[PDB]
Amino acid sequence: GLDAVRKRPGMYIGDTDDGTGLHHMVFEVVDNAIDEALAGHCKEIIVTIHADNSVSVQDDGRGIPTGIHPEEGVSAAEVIMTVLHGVGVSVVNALSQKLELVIQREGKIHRQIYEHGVPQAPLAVTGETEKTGTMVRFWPSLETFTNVTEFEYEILAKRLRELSFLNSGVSIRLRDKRDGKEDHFHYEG
Ligand SMILES: CSc1nc(Cl)cc(Cl)n1
Repeated sequence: GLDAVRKRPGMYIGDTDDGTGLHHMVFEVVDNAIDEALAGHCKEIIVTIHADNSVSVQDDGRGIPTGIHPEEGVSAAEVIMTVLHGVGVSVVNALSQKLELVIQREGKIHRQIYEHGVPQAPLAVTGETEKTGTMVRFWPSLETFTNVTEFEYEILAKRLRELSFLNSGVSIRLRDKRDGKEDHFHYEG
């Protein structure tokens, strides 16, 4: 359960004081965006540090499934976001004061807001779209993360570059809206 993640965050995300756990939050979501099933023949991932110190990861993959999970009684996307079972977005969700989820799948835009891993409403259709993919934007909880509270572009940049070489064909963009720095990592060897 998510309550166990909030009680002992160190266990699930790593060190919550030296900044390493804070940045693992980002990498955990990125890994899911990389591991996502392709929608077309390529994948693009866009990592954005927003000017309110939130991070969003978006991909152009298939989209997290939105249909009602027959056994759980809520959208499959909600199950993924709220259940423990390379640890999962549910952990990131658990340790985020807010998380926004936008899914584009089956011609429809779906949106859901969480607070400390608790959904504020059911996953809802907000409009129409010709695109597909997932967008997770999260604001880390400062009840969890102490001392180092701010994301560091360079740490993100260095890691995504390393990943780039391991994931040929995948376009990885990094954008910092605080000062306008950006990078593009795209290996095709
Ligand atoms: C784009 S962020 C992301 N996160 C998850 Cl949990 C799955 C997928 Cl398909 N993408």
